[PDB]
Amino acid sequence: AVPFVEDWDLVQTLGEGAYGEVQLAVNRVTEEAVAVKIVDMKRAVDCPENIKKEICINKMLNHENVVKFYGHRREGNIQYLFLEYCSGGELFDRIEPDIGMPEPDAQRFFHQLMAGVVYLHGIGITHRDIKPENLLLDERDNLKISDFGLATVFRYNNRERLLNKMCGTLPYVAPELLKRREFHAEPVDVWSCGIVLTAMLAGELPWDQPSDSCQEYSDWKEKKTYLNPWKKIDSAPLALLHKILVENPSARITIPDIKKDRWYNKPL
Ligand SMILES: N#Cc1ncc2nc1OCCCCCOc1cc(NCc3ccncc3)c(Cl)cc1NC(=O)N2
Repeated sequence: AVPFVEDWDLVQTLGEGAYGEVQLAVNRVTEEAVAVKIVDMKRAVDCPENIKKEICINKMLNHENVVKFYGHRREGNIQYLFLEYCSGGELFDRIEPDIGMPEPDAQRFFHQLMAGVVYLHGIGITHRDIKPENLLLDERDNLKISDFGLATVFRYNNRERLLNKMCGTLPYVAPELLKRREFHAEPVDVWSCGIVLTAMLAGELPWDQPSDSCQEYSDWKEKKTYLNPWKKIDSAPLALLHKILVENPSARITIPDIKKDRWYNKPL
């Protein structure tokens, strides 16, 4: 018998798209603040097995570089996923178009990203859509991974399953998802962390998509690093990007090896 907090007022929009939106919410009492993803389960096909799968995965999660799940309310047919509020905003907005950000800052964000991904992969979960818009800064300006709407489980019982499904955001997607039927999930997330890195350091994405029909991508395979955005990236992290942006997912650097990378371990 103690009523007053858990009734949230939708204070303002944060980022709306085609599924509802996200609202900063404040408890009418505790004054607690949270992010609320609004989503109407309209019909039954692109939801009954979409938003539900997202809640399922959010419950498994618990790491400091992963946005927190505080429950959900499915009263009628509208879904409210109470999620951790990160007043720092999206990593996207700290990237100065065509400039990026101070290398030290990028290195710190990359470490937190790697810690988050290391965490996820360890519990057999793959995000499948890592990008600056999905990476948020909390009140301390520390990076946390969010939106697991496209995420899934690939390992468990100590057994790894292979993927084949083609999802994600083009510019940030790995080539195997465009030329292979099946593929390991971990290598894809790493590839995407590599694109985020490029963006933080260069303030621009390398290509529109990873295909030989894309010049920018072809130039990369040909080592034309005198071309943007590479020319804007110091040789140390560029050397790491060379290890991450490898077409053959079997020859791609693993996370345990990125942590052994010089630039990665460099005191900046
Ligand atoms: N799935 C999922 C998910 N879980 C937790 C959160 N967002 C999610 O959604 C991620 C895509 C959301 C778009 C980014 O949202 C946001 C946008 C802005 N800036 C808005 C702003 C404030 C002041 N001036 C300019 C812009 C802020 Cl300050 C926070 C969030 N997001 C959150 O606090 N939490």
